Amino acid sequence: CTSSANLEYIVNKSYTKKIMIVAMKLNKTPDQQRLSLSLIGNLFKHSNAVSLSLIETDVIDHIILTFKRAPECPDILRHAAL
Amino acid sequence: MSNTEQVAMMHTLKTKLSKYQAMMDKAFEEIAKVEDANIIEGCTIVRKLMRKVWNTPKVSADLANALCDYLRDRDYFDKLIKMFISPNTAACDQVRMECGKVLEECTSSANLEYIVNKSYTKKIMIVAMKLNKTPDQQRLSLSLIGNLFKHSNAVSLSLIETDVIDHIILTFKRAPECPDILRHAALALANILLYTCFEGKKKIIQKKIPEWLFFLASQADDVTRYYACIAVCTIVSVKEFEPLVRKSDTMKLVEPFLQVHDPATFARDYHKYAQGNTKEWLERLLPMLQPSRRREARSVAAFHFTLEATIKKEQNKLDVFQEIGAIQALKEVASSPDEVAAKFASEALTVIGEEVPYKLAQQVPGWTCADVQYWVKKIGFEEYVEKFAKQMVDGDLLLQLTENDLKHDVGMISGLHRKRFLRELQTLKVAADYSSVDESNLDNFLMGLSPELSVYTYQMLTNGVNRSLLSSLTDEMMQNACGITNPIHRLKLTQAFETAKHPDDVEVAMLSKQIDVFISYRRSTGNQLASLIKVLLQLRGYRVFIDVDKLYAGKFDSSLLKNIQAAKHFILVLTPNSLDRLLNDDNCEDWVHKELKCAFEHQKNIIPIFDTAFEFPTKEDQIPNDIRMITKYNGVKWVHDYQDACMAKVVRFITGELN
Amino acid sequence: YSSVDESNLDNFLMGLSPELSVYTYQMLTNGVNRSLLSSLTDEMMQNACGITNPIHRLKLTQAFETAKHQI
Repeated sequence: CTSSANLEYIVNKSYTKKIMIVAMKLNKTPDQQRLSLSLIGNLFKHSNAVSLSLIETDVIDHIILTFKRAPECPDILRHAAL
Repeated sequence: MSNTEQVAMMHTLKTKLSKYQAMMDKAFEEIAKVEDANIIEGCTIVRKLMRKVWNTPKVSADLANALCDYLRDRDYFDKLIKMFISPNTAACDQVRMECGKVLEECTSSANLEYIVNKSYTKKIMIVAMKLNKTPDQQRLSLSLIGNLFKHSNAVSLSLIETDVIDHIILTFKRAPECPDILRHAALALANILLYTCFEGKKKIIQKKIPEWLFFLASQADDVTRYYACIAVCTIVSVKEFEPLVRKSDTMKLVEPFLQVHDPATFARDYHKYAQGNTKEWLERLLPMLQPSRRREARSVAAFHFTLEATIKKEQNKLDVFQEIGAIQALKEVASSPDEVAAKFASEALTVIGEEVPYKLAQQVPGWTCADVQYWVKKIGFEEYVEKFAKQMVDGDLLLQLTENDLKHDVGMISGLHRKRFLRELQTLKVAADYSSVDESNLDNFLMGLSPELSVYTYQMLTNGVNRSLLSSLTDEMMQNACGITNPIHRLKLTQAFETAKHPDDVEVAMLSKQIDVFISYRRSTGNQLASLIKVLLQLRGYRVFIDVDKLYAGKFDSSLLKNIQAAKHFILVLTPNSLDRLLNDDNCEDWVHKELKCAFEHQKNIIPIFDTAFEFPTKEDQIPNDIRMITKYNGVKWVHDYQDACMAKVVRFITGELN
Repeated sequence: YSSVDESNLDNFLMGLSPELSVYTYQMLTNGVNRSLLSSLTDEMMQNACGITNPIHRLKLTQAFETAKHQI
């Protein structure tokens, strides 16, 4: 459901960082990790200010650790590279 | 205007630009000291300068624009923004005020675009919401807020997320003592509605802004009313929201508000606020002239374009209406039965110095064959016009035209052409005024069921039907004599006389399902409070009727008393002086007396609402004997500070608990 | 039809069965709305709404068959 308008809705309602942190909590399995990197990457399809604001979460380190943990899943590497 | 004047303007512009750049620098040197009084004084000078610039007879807009550019180029604009949003400004709120006032003057389209490009928008918005401690702060706040709302749909929608609409509502609810607050509120609402998408409009409606626009349009201030009329007509321009505005009653204020003004006189009144009206904001108003829109919206748009034509004559930029093509739409409206809009559109074209096409009267039965010819022409049936002329068709005969008459006497062989033609004729039939002939207000009655039914008006009227007879009609009479072949329409009329045997009994039965509460008040004193009460009750879901829309000289609406009879509940807003015109009114000449007498005659859950300053008249024996008893009733003391509790008490009197 | 359909009659008809969308504009332009449908006779439907197909009339009939239920 991460349409441009749905990502805009997330931003408009300021759910962005809540969703981000909860995506960072989705880490327990490769499925969680893939979904996490997906939602993370999807939030990164909003405008410059939003991406910059999300850099302040240091999720980049979480991303690195996530793909570094489970590179044996191509879908993790996809959602990371995405 | 001459090329000598173009030169003189350019010269004056360059000259005064040079001057005001230097003076602005001096004021910016005071700001750049970063000391309270110096920032205040510098900003005061810039404010005075910008207003004087806007008051400069001809070059005003260009000079303002050039100075807005200079302010960006000098980073003066950027510095003001930064100094305005600074938290340290709490050292002296008057610094924030003067910075903000200057920013308000300097909110040109390019300056607002700069704000958006630098992403200052929400910072400024929040700091405007913090400007709340005085009516001055509140006015400035509403100003900056409204100015931000003069920018593209996404920005307005983004700002809706701040819930500033509730802050706006609370601000004018707190301080209705200030007309300028109501102006900047109505401005903000007009701007945001004009500069937002469907989704944002829906959100604004969810803040029940149609009700608040009733309140705003019921203010005594013509500038507030103008903006409120624009704002509601912007809403009314969308089909889905017409019922919501109908429930607000606000449309009913619109045409009367226009009728009591001349656009050029209002332009001269409005000028200080007209300064900085914009092309794109006109381009967004242009759709409100369209034949798809309400008569109200077209009338507001036409009046507004007359006002703009006036102001653009003064600024010598009438070319804008050619650039946006509005001249064509004005000609279309001038050649329309939207008589009010047509007049204003003709006047607009007059101020543009354009031709005024042939006028059309809403009283279409009165039409000459020349009128018919012109109409037929305009609706594109030009090839038949000669035959219409030969057939000598008039305002009467047009209204009778069956397909056969077209087929044979007009020789219109194409059934499709006939269909097309008849669609226009039906439209016209609906649109037409039949007060020319309708002694019985049958048309009004039918309109109350649905205006759609007005198609049948002329037929029935000419067949000798009147409002009193309607209960007695059979399906056959309806079908045949009234030509109502549509059984659904026949069913509708059946549903009228299913309820009762007499049109007044039927209408009072209907009206009961449209009126919970009737509000009586004294027009010269109670207007604002009565409207606030109406709006607050409408926000609480109650269907409220009120006498706001001015009746003419004499000729009182007895249907006002039918509205009271249909109501469950009756409010009397007891202002200072509220009962004074009832004194010695034994003949019940006062309409407040007629209203209150009717309320007593029907025991409508009767609610005296005492305004905060109110006292009863000195001499109770001089209040007429029939209504004097009201001096013994319980009522709600209104308190402006405790509006919510007072309204809770009003609800108790409505639920019959305290009366 | 949302351009003109205040009542979401279009939506209703689609939900009832998609093909019935075909009738929307006729009945809408005759001044029918989502509330009134309960009140129509087979005759009114067949004539005014031009739904000559009795099967279609039966379908919408099923909607109206089913659109019910100190001392």
